[PDB]
Amino acid sequence: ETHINLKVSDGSSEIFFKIKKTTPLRRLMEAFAKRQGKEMDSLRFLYDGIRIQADQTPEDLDMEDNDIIETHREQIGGSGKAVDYDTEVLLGDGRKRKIGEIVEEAIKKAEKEGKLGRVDDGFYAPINLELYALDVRTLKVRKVKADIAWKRTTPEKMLRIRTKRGREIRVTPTHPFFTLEEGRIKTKKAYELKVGEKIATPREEAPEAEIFWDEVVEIEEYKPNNSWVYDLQVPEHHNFIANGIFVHN
Repeated sequence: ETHINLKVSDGSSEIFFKIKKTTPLRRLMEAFAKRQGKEMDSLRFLYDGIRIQADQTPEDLDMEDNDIIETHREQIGGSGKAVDYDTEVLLGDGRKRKIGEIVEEAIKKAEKEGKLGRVDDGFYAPINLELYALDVRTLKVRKVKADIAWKRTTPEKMLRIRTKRGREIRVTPTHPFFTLEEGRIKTKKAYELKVGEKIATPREEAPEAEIFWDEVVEIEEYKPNNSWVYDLQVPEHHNFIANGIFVHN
């Protein structure tokens, strides 16, 4: 047998193509893209781990049949609350760990088991992580638990925010923070923040610590290159301490 039929899937959408092993896959993915209603480079085609490039064939990537090419949507419109891989999450035991390591670990543990979740723009995985977060009614630092780890495609632009105190985080343009208007603590999306506006941080990264309202001094829009962004979902309080800042889900 020479010709090979792969299943191309965005998690939801699955289309079966059969092509011969010498064919470049340029038009397989161009066809799938048009079937999805978008042009080819708003999508990401992945075999096992590494991302394909258009001018490759089945044999040079060691293909089999019923093999799958997973596609991930490039976010147009931001809309995907998440943060940079290196964002240091503050664990419930006091230590700090980059959220990307946390999420990738959770993802391969979910994959070795049978509960890795897939969405068109990435993956999620069950987790049970004790974090430090802001108590939305006590307004002091508390312990919480995250149940879902999230790994999504990088948006077309991201925002790096740095505060007068010297805290700095790289987040998607929609990622919300805590603000204070008239005595209201509200949440504001990142792109809504203005230079000089104060966002909530922990005064110390210790339990029962109160809020330090930190003046935002730098807001930088930039084209990223990191390929994946990450987040943690924490029920009830919907936030956690990352890079010394209260980041809201």
